[PDB]
Amino acid sequence: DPGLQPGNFSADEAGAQLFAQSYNSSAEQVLFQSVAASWAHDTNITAENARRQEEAALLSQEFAEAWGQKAKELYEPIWQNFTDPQLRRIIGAVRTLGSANLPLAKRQQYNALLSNMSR
Ligand SMILES: *[C@@H]1O[C@H](CO[C@@H]2O[C@@H](C)[C@@H](O)[C@@H](O)[C@@H]2O)[C@@H](O[C@@H]2O[C@H](CO)[C@@H](O[C@@H]3O[C@H](CO)[C@@H](O)[C@H](O)[C@@H]3O)[C@H](O)[C@H]2NC(C)=O)[C@H](O)[C@H]1NC(C)=O
Ligand SMILES: *[C@@H]1O[C@H](CO)[C@@H](O[C@@H]2O[C@H](CO)[C@@H](O[C@@H]3O[C@H](CO)[C@@H](O)[C@H](O)[C@@H]3O)[C@H](O)[C@H]2NC(C)=O)[C@H](O)[C@H]1NC(C)=O
Ligand SMILES: *[C@@H]1O[C@H](CO)[C@@H](O)[C@H](O)[C@H]1NC(C)=O
Repeated sequence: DPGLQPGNFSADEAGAQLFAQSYNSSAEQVLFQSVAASWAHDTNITAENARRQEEAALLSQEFAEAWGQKAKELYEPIWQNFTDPQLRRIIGAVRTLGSANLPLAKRQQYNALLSNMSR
């Protein structure tokens, strides 16, 4: 999907600015979809809505993971100097991939551990 997949970009301050500018164009839509599905679940508890809620949650997680991986591979060495506070905060927020840095087996074990503790 073009929306969930970032395009080619440049590893410079101007490239970072274009990265942040393009970040809205997909993040707005993805977050609106996910949070709207969650709101529909929380207002109409019917058994249909939970499937949409979980599908949108997975979609948002994958979008964030892909964008964060691209931002990492493009700006990790140059994550210090930007001469722009707002773009620095944006890049720091996107770069933090979190639990996606684990391999497949370890990521599955981690998600299973969280779910099992909750249960
Ligand atoms: C997450 O939880 C499941 C379910 O078991 C529950 O959690 C355990 C940690 C204990 O507190 C249980 O009392 C509780 O019911 C765990 O699966 C359990 O482990 C065994 C050995 O793995 C399961 O047999 C197989 O295990 C794997 C998947 O784990 C697959 O090959 C099979 O699908 C099959 O489930 C066993 O079925 C299951 N026990 C019960 C009573 O259902 C699971 O291991 C755990 N995951 C992690 C990462 O801790
Ligand atoms: C953050 O990203 C969003 C998405 O690109 C940017 O906001 C968007 O801004 C445009 C106008 O600049 C909005 O268009 C307007 O939308 C509605 C359509 O019903 C209506 O008010 C007008 O007819 C007009 O077309 C647009 O809605 C809006 N958001 C989205 C999600 O499309 C915003 O500029 C970005 N902020 C940054 C980069 O700082
Ligand atoms: C990004 O660059 C790679 C370089 O291999 C290319 O394959 C890919 O098509 C590019 N993506 C876009 C969306 O242009």
